[PDB]
Amino acid sequence: IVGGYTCGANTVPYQVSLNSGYHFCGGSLINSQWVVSAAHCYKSGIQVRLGEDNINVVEGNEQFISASKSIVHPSYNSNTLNNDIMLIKLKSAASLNSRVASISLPTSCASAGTQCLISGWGNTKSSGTSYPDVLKCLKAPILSDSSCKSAYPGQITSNMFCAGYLEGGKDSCQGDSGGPVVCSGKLQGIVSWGSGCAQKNKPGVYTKVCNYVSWIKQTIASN
Ligand SMILES: NCCCc1ccccc1
Ligand SMILES: [Ca+2]
Repeated sequence: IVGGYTCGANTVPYQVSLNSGYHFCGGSLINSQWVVSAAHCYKSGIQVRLGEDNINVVEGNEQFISASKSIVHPSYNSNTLNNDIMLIKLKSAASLNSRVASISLPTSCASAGTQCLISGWGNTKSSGTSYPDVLKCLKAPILSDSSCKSAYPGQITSNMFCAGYLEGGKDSCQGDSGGPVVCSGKLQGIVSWGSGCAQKNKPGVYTKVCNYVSWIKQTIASN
């Protein structure tokens, strides 16, 4: 996250870190046994790390649970990033409390102008690199679909939205991938892609989760 603030330990209790020997992607807990992330975060051998603030320090609220199954969206296209969403089932159910808590799925798509919280452990610099060890947070509005299509000509599908600031300085970034965009207490987006980070007229692009709610519900009902 570029131009954000330190969230505070366990103040984003649905935030997960996907670890394969190192943090590589964020994610969101949607019930005690399922995580949703970006399909471009797909990998074999994922351990899901819950209750995290400092990812390099064991601080006492963590639950490390291995993944038993990953399901990438059946129409994921890695070239266009259309349908960049994946579900991960945990081997055992997480233990839920004020510090590890699931986030609700939306019943409605969020509108342009809605303020949201984006969070993750990704890079904090737009030019160059510095990875935080603690969770960073950013408040950003959902941008109108016309300004989103004007920033990314011929690349925005109906399964994507832009969020952020057309004049740059504040944005999600590498390592924030698969992490949450929560608006009014509902998961609305997944950190998906963008042209660099915090660049002028190149805002973050996010997978539009309200389009996927019935695929998520069906898939967790049968797996
Ligand atoms: N410009 C938006 C943030 C771009 C970023 C998100 C996810 C992965 C890599 C970069
Ligand atoms: Ca830790």
